[PDB]
Amino acid sequence: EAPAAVVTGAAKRIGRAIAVKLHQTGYRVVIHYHNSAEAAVSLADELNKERSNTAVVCQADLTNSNVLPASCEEIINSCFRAFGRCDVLVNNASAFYPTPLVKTVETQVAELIGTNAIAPFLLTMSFAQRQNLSIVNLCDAMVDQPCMAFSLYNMGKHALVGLTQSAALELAPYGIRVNGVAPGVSLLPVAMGEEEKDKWRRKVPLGRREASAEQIADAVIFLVSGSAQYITGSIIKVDGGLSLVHA
Amino acid sequence: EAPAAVVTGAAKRIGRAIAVKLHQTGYRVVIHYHNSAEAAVSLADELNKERSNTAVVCQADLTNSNVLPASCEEIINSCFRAFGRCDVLVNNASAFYPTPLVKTVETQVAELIGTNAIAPFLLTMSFAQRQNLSIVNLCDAMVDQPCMAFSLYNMGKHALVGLTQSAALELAPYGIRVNGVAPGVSLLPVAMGEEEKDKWRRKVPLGRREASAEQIADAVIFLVSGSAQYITGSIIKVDGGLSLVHA
Amino acid sequence: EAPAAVVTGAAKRIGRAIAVKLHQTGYRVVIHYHNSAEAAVSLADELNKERSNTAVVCQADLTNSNVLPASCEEIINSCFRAFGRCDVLVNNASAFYPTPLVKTVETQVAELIGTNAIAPFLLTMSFAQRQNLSIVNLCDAMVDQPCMAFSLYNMGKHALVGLTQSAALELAPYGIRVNGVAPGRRKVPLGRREASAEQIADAVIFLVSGSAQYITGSIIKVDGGLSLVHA
Amino acid sequence: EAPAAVVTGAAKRIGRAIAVKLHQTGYRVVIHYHNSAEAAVSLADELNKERSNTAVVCQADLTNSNVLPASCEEIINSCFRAFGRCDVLVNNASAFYPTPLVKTVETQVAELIGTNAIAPFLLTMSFAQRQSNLSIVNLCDAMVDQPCMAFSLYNMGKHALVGLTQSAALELAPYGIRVNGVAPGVSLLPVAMGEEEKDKWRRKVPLGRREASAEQIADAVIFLVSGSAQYITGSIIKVDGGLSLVHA
Ligand SMILES: NC(=O)c1ccc[n+]([C@@H]2O[C@H](COP(=O)([O-])OP(=O)(O)OC[C@H]3O[C@@H](n4cnc5c(N)ncnc54)[C@H](OP(=O)(O)O)[C@@H]3O)[C@@H](O)[C@H]2O)c1
Ligand SMILES: NC(=O)c1ccc[n+]([C@@H]2O[C@H](COP(=O)([O-])OP(=O)(O)OC[C@H]3O[C@@H](n4cnc5c(N)ncnc54)[C@H](OP(=O)(O)O)[C@@H]3O)[C@@H](O)[C@H]2O)c1
Ligand SMILES: NC(=O)c1ccc[n+]([C@@H]2O[C@H](COP(=O)([O-])OP(=O)(O)OC[C@H]3O[C@@H](n4cnc5c(N)ncnc54)[C@H](OP(=O)(O)O)[C@@H]3O)[C@@H](O)[C@H]2O)c1
Ligand SMILES: NC(=O)c1ccc[n+]([C@@H]2O[C@H](COP(=O)([O-])OP(=O)(O)OC[C@H]3O[C@@H](n4cnc5c(N)ncnc54)[C@H](OP(=O)(O)O)[C@@H]3O)[C@@H](O)[C@H]2O)c1
Ligand SMILES: CCN(Cc1cnc2nc(N)nc(N)c2n1)c1ccc(C(=O)N2CCC(C(=O)OC)CC2)cc1
Ligand SMILES: CCN(Cc1cnc2nc(N)nc(N)c2n1)c1ccc(C(=O)N2CCC(C(=O)OC)CC2)cc1
Ligand SMILES: CCN(Cc1cnc2nc(N)nc(N)c2n1)c1ccc(C(=O)N2CCC(C(=O)OC)CC2)cc1
Repeated sequence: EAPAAVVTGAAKRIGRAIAVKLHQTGYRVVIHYHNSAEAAVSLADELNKERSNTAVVCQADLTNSNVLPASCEEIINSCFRAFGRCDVLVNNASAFYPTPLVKTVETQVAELIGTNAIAPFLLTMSFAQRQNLSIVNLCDAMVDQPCMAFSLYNMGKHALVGLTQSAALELAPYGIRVNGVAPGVSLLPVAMGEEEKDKWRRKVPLGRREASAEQIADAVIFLVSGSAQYITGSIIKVDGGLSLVHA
Repeated sequence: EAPAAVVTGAAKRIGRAIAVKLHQTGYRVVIHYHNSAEAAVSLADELNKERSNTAVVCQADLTNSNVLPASCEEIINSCFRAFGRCDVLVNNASAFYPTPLVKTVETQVAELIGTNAIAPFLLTMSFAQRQNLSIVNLCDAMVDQPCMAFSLYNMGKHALVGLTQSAALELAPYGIRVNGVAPGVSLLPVAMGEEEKDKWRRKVPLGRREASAEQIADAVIFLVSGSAQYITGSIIKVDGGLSLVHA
Repeated sequence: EAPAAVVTGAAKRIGRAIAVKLHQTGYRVVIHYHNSAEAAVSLADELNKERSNTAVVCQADLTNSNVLPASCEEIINSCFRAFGRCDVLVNNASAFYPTPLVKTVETQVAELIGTNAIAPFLLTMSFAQRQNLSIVNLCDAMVDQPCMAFSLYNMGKHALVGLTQSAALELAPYGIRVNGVAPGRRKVPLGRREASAEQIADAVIFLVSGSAQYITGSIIKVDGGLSLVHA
Repeated sequence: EAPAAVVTGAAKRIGRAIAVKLHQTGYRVVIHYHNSAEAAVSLADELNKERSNTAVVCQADLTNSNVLPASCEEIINSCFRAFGRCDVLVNNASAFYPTPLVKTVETQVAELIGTNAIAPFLLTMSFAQRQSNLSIVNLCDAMVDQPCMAFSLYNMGKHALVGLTQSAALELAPYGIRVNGVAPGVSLLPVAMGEEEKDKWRRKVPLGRREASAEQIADAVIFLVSGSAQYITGSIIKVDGGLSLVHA
């Protein structure tokens, strides 16, 4: 039968493009979402119009809490419930906002570290326990040149590098590859003004523009494919050279 | 007036050696501890015998929880109440145990991520808000070749790298330097069989032995000294070459 | 119509697999060789039997010397002469042997540093000067956990990382991407699967493709996880 | 007996600061130089005035060539000839200039790769062969992974130096020889650089918006050669004021 994939935070933007490209490649998809119900349902409808019974939505908050393990188990279970298998997990969902050193701080910890690291970890556990299997984590090419006042976000993304490597090592004997894709400047925030978007675009050596969502998705497609079957623990930057540019 | 330092997890082993060396260098010290009250008090009494009114203890659990921010604020406050200033923070305390992918898992997250990452972040916040100022984080030289089945621990230590770098950037305008010291094999568990300890020792190129706690402390002393005044965001491996050895 | 690629050290092993996959993808290829003329020509014969006049060979010593810049210019020129264009350069040729700290040492420098770093640099210059363009450098997944007594080899592979990054930055305004593929059994995490030259070639094919159009300065490890395994 | 150190490119700037601080710490020093004879002799004179017979000069070109191994052997031999021992080697000397991808190029290779990588390698060989607190410190570059535009050969050389530092740390560990690096970001700007251009670089540095002094770089070298670094080998300490953490 057709393989199946879970994509977190798949209603919009990069996650949406990943889900679309996996579906185009022949995967059945679980479209996870948190608040964006209308967009998730609209995407599932579009994919099911192309091939019936190949897309479902699954709602969950990925903030850390004592119920997060159950929520993550339920996302994986939702893929088995719909499709009878779960071949690929893409950890894409992510909270992102500044947390200056100088919502409560514990809520910020729960959101930023939960979505970017703890939920990927718990999803990884549940994915492995429930079993070309692979996991792709959406990292950040700027993790070692971080944005000012984004400590908790950056901590979460560093933790995700650690998970990628640790899980690659530990899950290799189960035939599960674990890799990352690290955007630099990709889709800018909807709320960001044009001037500020252009400041970011002008930093990029290759073309002075952000990555499209489809360009990020292309790297995910490579990593889950048969053409990457000896690749595990690798993080592919898709950053147009941004990370190589000094201050 | 003598400077003052907070050392977390200072009752035993590496933290104890760091507290002793800072004291020998002329610092007054807050000896933070969790369970090791007798050893913390013994150390304080030894240091106060050497010079009166130069050491106090401060008990706190550094597991993540709703109350962790207040606990971390209180640790920094204890230094100001005892000594009128807080010049140095050493984030040494750390939980360390395996968490296989295949205590509840959320307790393990709270302990491993809390001690290794969130508490350092909150302590950093409190240290900075309350202001040769510097912070030293105890990292891990093997963070990119992790031990099998230690994913949460490894995630925590990766997050600590991210904190070290983010905080170095953000706190530089306030004159606060933020660095790390990354042991490889240092003090092994007393209960570990010598035959297992020897397997670790023989991996180390430089002398086929573990680092003493004092050798780790020496790097901390350098980083807080005037001889490191331009150094921020650096993580110094103290590993005898271990991290350079392939499988 | 068809794009063209230069692959150094293409007669055998990884370079051969790369040349074959590029050719199967629709590239015309220059098969560079130093000593392996028979094997280079045998490969060209195989590829030309599939599509006439789509593979040529080019001899060059990639050891550093006074004549290396001209030799590297000729490799690139051979692609333009045969095919009228040069879209892809794969810096695959490599020398590999120990050089203990405790052939003359300067011959070892010329071979190890010259083949592994200087020739890639000179080829990069000549490729860029003559202009979906890209360069792929064959790196080492274990560059920061080096083999004992391989100092000069390791130094050259480090230099190649620096070239990859420097050239990605400098050549971005010309639309030339520059990336790397870093190859690495009971110790290999993915050791259930045998390592193959084809797996390395698959990563090269990805990097030269339109599916990697935003990727530059990236080095993809294809090592079964080996670089993650501690001592 | 006082230990002895070789510092390459020690007539001026960071190399002189390292030689001075090693001498202040009690080392006898070989001040290697290439073209800066007056400055090298002036320094040796100052150091010998402080303590007689504790400094000598040694001239050598560190460009790669078929004689470079003999030259490097001779630099180490000069330390033994003067002082009867050689405890520390500091690889500081460095050619630095752009080599755009779009002097002959082979001369540029010989100079940039010779000074920054091959000479350190040969000096490391000779130091180990001629043999307690023995160590080597290589002067690296904190910006090695965010390189300056049009500096590919220089950057290749500095990358190679990282590889040497790591390879030599592993291989020489059994002999009790530690091998480490110090990686400046912005330290002393070129003498010929205009003030406005210097300020462009200074303004990038998070910690103080200023370059590292030569002494600040030397402080890290002194730590690495000291007993306080006895378990440290294969480490490269950035001394960069946070520069390498700053995004585009
Ligand atoms: N865009 C870039 O330039 C860029 C740069 C570097 C790295 N990345 C990484 O690439 C990935 C995709 O980036 P993006 O910009 O497309 O992401 P995004 O739009 O900021 O976030 C993706 C989705 O994450 C979900 N999410 C946020 N908080 C959540 C929570 N508490 N629980 C569950 N889901 C939650 C949201 O789902 P709902 O909308 O359904 O609520 C959101 O649509 C992220 O991991 C990001 O860190 C992106
Ligand atoms: N030893 C090594 O070989 C090695 C290797 C790599 C890195 N490191 C790092 O170097 C540092 C020191 O290592 P070590 O071996 O000396 O550490 P350790 O003995 O394992 O732990 C140090 C102290 O951490 C405190 N701690 C643990 N859980 C805590 C909690 N929930 N709340 C508050 N404090 C807690 C404990 O204090 P109480 O005893 O008072 O309860 C303990 O004594 C650590 O950061 C470690 O990760 C060490
Ligand atoms: N094999 C591995 O496991 C591995 C691991 C890490 C990295 N790599 C890298 O992957 C690439 C290919 O590996 P490989 O094992 O296939 O390489 P290889 O067979 O060791 O060498 C490939 C070719 O390089 C050419 N070559 C060697 N010295 C030369 C010189 N002085 N001038 C010109 N050409 C010269 C030879 O061509 P002729 O035969 O025509 O003379 C040789 O066939 C290399 O860059 C290597 O460093 C491989
Ligand atoms: N300054 C910075 O901001 C900075 C930044 C990053 C890294 N670093 C590194 O730190 C070290 C010291 O920097 P610096 O600015 O003080 O260096 P520098 O002044 O540029 O050069 C130091 C010395 O190198 C010697 N040298 C150059 N070419 C030579 C050759 N062919 N043979 C022998 N010696 C040669 C010169 O000796 P003579 O004068 O006797 O001819 C020169 O005085 C260098 O390794 C450098 O790459 C410095
Ligand atoms: C170049 C990278 N990028 C694009 C971007 C856009 N969306 C993103 N989403 C997630 N989850 N993760 C990311 N890394 C991400 N990145 C960026 C980089 C920086 C910014 C920025 O300055 N701010 C500041 C104010 C915003 C806010 O919510 O304040 C409450 C947070 C965003 C915005 C976007
Ligand atoms: C070589 C590094 N090292 C020494 C060590 C010893 N203590 C440590 N403490 C902290 N907080 N962090 C560390 N990295 C650390 N490391 C090691 C390395 C590995 C081990 C090990 O096999 N186990 C398995 C069983 C142990 C247990 O019973 O719980 C305490 C958990 C640790 C023990 C010590
Ligand atoms: C911020 C680091 N820095 C200071 C500096 C100053 N001197 C240095 N010397 C050596 N050997 N190595 C270094 N890395 C070094 N760095 C820099 C960084 C960049 C530059 C620069 O734009 N140029 C361009 C013009 C110069 C020239 O054409 O000489 C012929 C080459 C150097 C100058 C100095």
